[PDB]
Amino acid sequence: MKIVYWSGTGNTEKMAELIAKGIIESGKDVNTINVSDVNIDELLNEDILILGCSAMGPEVLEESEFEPFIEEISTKISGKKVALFGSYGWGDGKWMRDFEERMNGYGCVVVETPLIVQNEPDEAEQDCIEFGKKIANI
Ligand SMILES: Cc1cc2nc3c(=O)[nH]c(=O)nc-3n(C[C@H](O)[C@H](O)[C@H](O)COP(=O)(O)O)c2cc1C
Repeated sequence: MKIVYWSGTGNTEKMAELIAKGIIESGKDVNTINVSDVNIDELLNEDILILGCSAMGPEVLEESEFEPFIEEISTKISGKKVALFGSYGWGDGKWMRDFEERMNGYGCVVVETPLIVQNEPDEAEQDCIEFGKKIANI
């Protein structure tokens, strides 16, 4: 499987590692890829797209790298299963509510409730591992 993410300080990156750990513990292989190193064509062969990005301002996906990536794959992901996650700071998840609506609007099937964690996981580490386990059971 593959996990694609963008992280500015490392909070979403840590979540990605924990989600990967959950998938691996379930017995499956998985690679974590930063959005800047992703190959669109290879990513589209995946049964499930696991995408993460922290909340940028004002309550939007990161603009220079992550959003253009979403825009690029938007026309080629209809019918695909997707799992979404990300870290946020002072808001209450608006950027994620919008991200979920958007992916659904492109025809994707959001397989699980998006996982959002405030700042660094730390206290929520097991929740990240558990999210990976749920995805591995799909
Ligand atoms: C320029 C900027 C804008 C931000 N805008 C928001 C926002 O609108 N809502 C929010 O909850 N957090 C916002 N944050 C906080 C980040 O989402 C938060 O620090 C998160 O933990 C970053 O995770 P990362 O290291 O993966 O990027 C913003 C952070 C930055 C640097």
